[PDB]
Amino acid sequence: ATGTGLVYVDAFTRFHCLWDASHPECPARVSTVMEMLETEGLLGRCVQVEARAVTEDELLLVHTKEYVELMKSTQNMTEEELKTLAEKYDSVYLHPGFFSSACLSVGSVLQLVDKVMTSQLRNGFSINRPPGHHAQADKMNGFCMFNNLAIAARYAQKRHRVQRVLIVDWDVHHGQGIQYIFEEDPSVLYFSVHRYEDGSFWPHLKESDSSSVGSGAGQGYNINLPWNKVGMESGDYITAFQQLLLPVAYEFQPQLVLVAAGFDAVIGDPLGGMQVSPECFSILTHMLKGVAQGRLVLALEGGYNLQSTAEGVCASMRSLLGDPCPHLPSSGAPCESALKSISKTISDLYPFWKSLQT
Ligand SMILES: CCN(CC)Cc1ccc2cc(COC(=O)Nc3ccc(C(=O)NO)cc3)ccc2c1
Ligand SMILES: [K+]
Ligand SMILES: [K+]
Ligand SMILES: [Zn+2]
Repeated sequence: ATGTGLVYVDAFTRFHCLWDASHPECPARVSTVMEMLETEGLLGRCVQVEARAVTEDELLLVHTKEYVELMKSTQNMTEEELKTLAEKYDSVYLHPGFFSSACLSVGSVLQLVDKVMTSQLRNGFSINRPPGHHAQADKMNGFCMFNNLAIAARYAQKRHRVQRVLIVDWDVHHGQGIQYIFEEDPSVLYFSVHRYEDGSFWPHLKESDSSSVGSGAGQGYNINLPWNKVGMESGDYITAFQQLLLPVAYEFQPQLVLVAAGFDAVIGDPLGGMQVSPECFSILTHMLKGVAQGRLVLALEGGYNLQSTAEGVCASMRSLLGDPCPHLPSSGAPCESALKSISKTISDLYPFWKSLQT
């Protein structure tokens, strides 16, 4: 009842980029996480939860039937056919086992949602690949086939009857797929902090700026925090949570929190350009446990330095398990650029959240 669930299956290693041996999204990402969780003694403290394959009806909560069928057909394609299809999307590869692994990747999150919503566990972490946060209703994107967390949010609502879900995306990239899926939906609050640099950084979208607040019934329920300088640190992230995310989260009163738990903002990542210590993620995880009765599920997104990502997962897991947060050496104060971004996001979201008004 007070336990932390962990989902991992060997199938998560059974796909890789056939035409580029240097591709950063590779099986070692999850192997190294599991090895470090074990050597740190954290794996044995978790409740191992079985994965399952997502069903078609679960996928259809987010994705179109035509897209699901096309993705299913990739399991029977030749390498040349896989490459031709992958080239129709941005930043994607395909492999004959990609679809099977992607189905287990979604299902791993759903299994944890079941355990957490029924109070059989307190919280949990899926150690899954492929990632999900860029996947869209009818498109692969950014190493993603199916939108793991968007499916999990709608599943929590349909199966477990949850009214409000908060999705917190701390991967260094903007989860535009999640934003698009819930753009008009006030029942799923999406918060993303991400490198932006005025669009210079992938995925180069105007709608990754803080002016994209959602639309229609969803106006105010999409919150982007774009960083416009590299080198952000733990104090920048903690300050963003203290000034912006936590006040809104308590006002929103979510009944489940899902985290797009990428670790490409950790120091040493080859792509992220940030300098966040792995230990920061103990604090950020702790800061999210005070809403939704602690019903908190993390799912792996990006993160490409094998050691940095494994250290970030372990730091998050220590907090899920209830270990006291470490002291961080830095003061917690944000740099000027981070403060500028936080203030601008608050300015854009002020009209929709009493907890931000001054
Ligand atoms: C020899 C020097 N190069 C190494 C090969 C450096 C280099 C740096 C950045 C590159 C960026 C792109 C654009 O494409 C993406 O960045 N894609 C992408 C990345 C991460 C995630 C993710 O983690 N999301 O959460 C999603 C999508 C393409 C090529 C690049 C090459
Ligand atoms: K993000
Ligand atoms: K939304
Ligand atoms: Zn990323």
